[PDB]
Amino acid sequence: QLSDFQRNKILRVFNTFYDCNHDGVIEWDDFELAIKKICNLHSWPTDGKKHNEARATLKLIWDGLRKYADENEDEQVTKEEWLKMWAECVKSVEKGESLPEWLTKYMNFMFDVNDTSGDNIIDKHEYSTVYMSYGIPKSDCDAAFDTLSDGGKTMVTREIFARLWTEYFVSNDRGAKGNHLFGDLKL
Ligand SMILES: [Ca+2]
Ligand SMILES: [Ca+2]
Ligand SMILES: [Ca+2]
Repeated sequence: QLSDFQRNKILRVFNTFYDCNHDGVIEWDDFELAIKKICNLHSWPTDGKKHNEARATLKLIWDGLRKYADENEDEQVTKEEWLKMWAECVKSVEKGESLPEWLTKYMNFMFDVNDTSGDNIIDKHEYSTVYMSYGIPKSDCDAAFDTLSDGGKTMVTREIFARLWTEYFVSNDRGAKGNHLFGDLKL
């Protein structure tokens, strides 16, 4: 099974990042709210291009996640269904396999949502602008970002972000840089 460390990293992403309306389950409703929060954050127009593409990509993510995790087909994913699914993805990745396509889509969507300047690099102000809207404090965004970029030695490109992403969800190493991808963790 998942270690405490892995389980707790996985539950945080559930509670802090996927369950937008904080009712304790993930549903299409949570994706609709995520889109409005991003529109408000970055001032995107409703039914404009950015808005429409985000909606189309989020449907595909929700569809993948529902197919993977929604055991009882009630169109809602509970924390139990999430962890049940995650325990398999982690073993799966450990046996040389990919992470699910919906999860890779969500990783690329988030990189895009961070990199507002479109230069293929997340900078520290862009990183804190997104993560703060999820309730991550400024000091924990800056500490995470110092770790993720090696104190500015490493440019946090799409590919670097991708590798750090996989590390967050699957690593049981308390030293892995990707542990901090969603805000500084005290370990
Ligand atoms: Ca919810
Ligand atoms: Ca369900
Ligand atoms: Ca940028």
